[PDB]
Amino acid sequence: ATSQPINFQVQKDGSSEKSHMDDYMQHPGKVIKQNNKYYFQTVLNNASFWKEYKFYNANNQELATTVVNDNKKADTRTINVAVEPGYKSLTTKVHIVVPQINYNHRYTTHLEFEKAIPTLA
Repeated sequence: ATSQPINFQVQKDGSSEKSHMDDYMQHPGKVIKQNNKYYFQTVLNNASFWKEYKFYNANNQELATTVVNDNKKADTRTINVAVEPGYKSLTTKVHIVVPQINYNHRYTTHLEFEKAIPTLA
């Protein structure tokens, strides 16, 4: 596999304002290529809060996600999101539930990469 870091920012639906969700993913992320498949690998923090997450490309196709590291002690989850070179953003739809703080909401957010997913190797 070949990999490199990638900067990204989660923005509110319909605005350039940073979404609160930006704080709940680790920065930077990573692009990895293995056997002709590319992934955006990202770490969800406070993983227990994330009841659902779905990622879509700019053609509104849902992208496969795979959990690769579930760190229960740290309450983080590392996932690989299937991408292709040239993707500039992902629509990221979440359902966040935190019963202890009376919180249960769905959000659509716009995850903007600093540059398009690169070709690697």
